[PDB]
Amino acid sequence: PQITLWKRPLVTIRIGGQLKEALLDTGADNTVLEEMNLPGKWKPKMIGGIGGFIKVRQYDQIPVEICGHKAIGTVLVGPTPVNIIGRDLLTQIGCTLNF
Amino acid sequence: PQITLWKRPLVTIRIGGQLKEALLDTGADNTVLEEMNLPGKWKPKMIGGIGGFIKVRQYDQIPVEICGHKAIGTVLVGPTPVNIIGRDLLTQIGCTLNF
Ligand SMILES: CC(C)CN(C[C@@H](O)[C@H](Cc1ccccc1)NC(=O)O[C@H]1CO[C@H]2OCC[C@H]21)S(=O)(=O)c1ccc(N)cc1
Repeated sequence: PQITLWKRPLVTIRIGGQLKEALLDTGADNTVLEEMNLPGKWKPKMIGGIGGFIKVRQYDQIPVEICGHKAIGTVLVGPTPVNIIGRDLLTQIGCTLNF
Repeated sequence: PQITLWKRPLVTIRIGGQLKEALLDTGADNTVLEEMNLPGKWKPKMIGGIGGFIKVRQYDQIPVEICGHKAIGTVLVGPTPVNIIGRDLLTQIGCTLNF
């Protein structure tokens, strides 16, 4: 699809049977999701945003379905203001900026 | 143009004859630029993301050129680590997300 930006680019994602709302975020290198349980091993990591650094749990090779499009990659889970889909997964689904 | 997300979507902008590199950022509601001393009046605001909030100044109607496309709007200015072009100005230059 083509998505204009007069509103926030919020889409429904599927991740582990759960349906969540997430923001398509071309400004994020990495996908970061709000607090949730995911299966498998994870590693403690840190990531920085506009306001400073946070602690996150890194889960590897997690599938997310983003508007019908499949992605599988590394996901970070921690105190983000909203679920954000970054460039890591936006590239997987074929996403570009056009003007 | 069509802009890939393999790398950070950095483009050249011009504001008051300052040429800067800025991020085309669909996750950002509003444009925020690195600290600079613009003329004119402003209001103080706070914006939040990963790590929490920072304090910024919102200036009134400034022309900004983004890859040769004219925009004009309020802009936020403060201690952001990167220049960020938000939806407020992405809509003005005809930017969409496509996949
Ligand atoms: C978290 C979003 C909902 C909002 N952010 C825009 C976002 O694109 C920032 C924009 C950004 C980009 C770089 C540095 C700081 C902020 N990205 C970001 O925090 O991504 C993080 C996850 O991947 C990592 O790669 C980039 C930083 C990490 S924000 O920077 O906090 C922000 C909030 C409000 C406005 N008006 C403008 C920007």
